[PDB]
Amino acid sequence: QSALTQPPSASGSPGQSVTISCTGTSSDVGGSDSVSWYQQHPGKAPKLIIYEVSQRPSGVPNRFSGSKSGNTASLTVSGLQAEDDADYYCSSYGGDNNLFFGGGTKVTVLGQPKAAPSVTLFPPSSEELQANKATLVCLISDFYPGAVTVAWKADSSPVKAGVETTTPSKQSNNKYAASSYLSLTPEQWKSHRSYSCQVTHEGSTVEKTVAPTECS
Amino acid sequence: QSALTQPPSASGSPGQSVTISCTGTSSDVGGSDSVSWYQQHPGKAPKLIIYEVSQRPSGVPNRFSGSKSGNTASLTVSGLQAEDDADYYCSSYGGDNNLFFGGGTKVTVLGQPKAAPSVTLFPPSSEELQANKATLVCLISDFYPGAVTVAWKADSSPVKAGVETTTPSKQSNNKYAASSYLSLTPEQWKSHRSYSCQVTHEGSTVEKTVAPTEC
Ligand SMILES: CC(=O)c1ccn(S(=O)(=O)c2ccccc2)c1
Repeated sequence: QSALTQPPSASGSPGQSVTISCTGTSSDVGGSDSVSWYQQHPGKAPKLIIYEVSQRPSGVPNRFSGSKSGNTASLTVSGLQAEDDADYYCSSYGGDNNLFFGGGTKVTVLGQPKAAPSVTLFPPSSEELQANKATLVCLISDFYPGAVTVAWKADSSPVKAGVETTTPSKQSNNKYAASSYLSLTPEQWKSHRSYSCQVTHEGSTVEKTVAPTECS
Repeated sequence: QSALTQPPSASGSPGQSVTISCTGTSSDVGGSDSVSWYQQHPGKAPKLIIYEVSQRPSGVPNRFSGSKSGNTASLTVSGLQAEDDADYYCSSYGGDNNLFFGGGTKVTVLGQPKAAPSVTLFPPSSEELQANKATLVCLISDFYPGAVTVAWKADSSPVKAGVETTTPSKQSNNKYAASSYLSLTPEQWKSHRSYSCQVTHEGSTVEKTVAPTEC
């Protein structure tokens, strides 16, 4: 994980407000007035937009404001404009391990209607199992905005290793698709009660589960 | 407001060294030892590789070394590996709570090894078939460089409708992955002897075939 917790994505339409949060502990976010926020347009240098929870550097419009309540800092962007479409990171001093960062929130300025993802979960194919592979694929299509977070479970347990998710890409219908794949051994696949794919889009999570069958 | 100065690009072959510079002013880079370097893979959070000019955080290999002379910080990456191919940003605090960032250097690791796609074709899931859907997925992973073409067959005949292929994306092994998905009805899927996914990469084609289940 990242050391501070940010929600992976947030969205608004032009001229609306968005608040994104940054959660730590009493020793980092809640121990001082040291929260910073940074804005990054993809493939461009990031920029500091807030320091000391609330302070705007020269040239940052007052549409951006920062606040904090105990262990959670918040950035509010009022009057969303096209240029506000970017990734936002927070940071806190932690005293003991110096500077701690969140994992970034992708903020989308809605360019089209919101669309919830179609999630399909494929158990291992016969051919790959005869090749000693039990890779599962979680197909995620037809969503907007193009920001999705994928988690896998082995039974109820988070599974960390063997997960890859493709960078969502705009398809012919102008909505996004991605696939997540989990590279299991046939042993792992057959020996568990189930595997699940959990897909989070626009602050809402969808889950699909598959289990081994006698046949294919 | 002003960026720190980085060259837009640099490069090295595997095992070689690259050195990249970050030029500020006497009031930022030249004014204290608060220079940081970050590594960023496109579409991912950055990783801190150096803080306070020279210091590697936990888990950053000793291949990454940071120095400063006057107003210019330098990062040297030695024994270059595919994973080092990335954008590198420098930062420096100045006066008045200012934080300055470089424009970023894209470091290319030259001559990365060609890799043929692993192709896995999945017939419709039980769940989607119960929901009156028969989408097939052709998973395409572990290929390099990141350009593939995908054609589908229904029995031996070209499929001209219903195909989406995602734009290849670099995964954590530094090789490309994509999925092709064919949106069939349960009727289309069951009315054919098989469906085939043909993946073309660097003039070479891999074909996989699936058929309605007998279970
Ligand atoms: C984990 C870590 O150290 C992080 C996370 C965000 N940032 S940054 O906002 O200074 C940034 C630096 C370089 C490129 C993009 C953003 C640093």
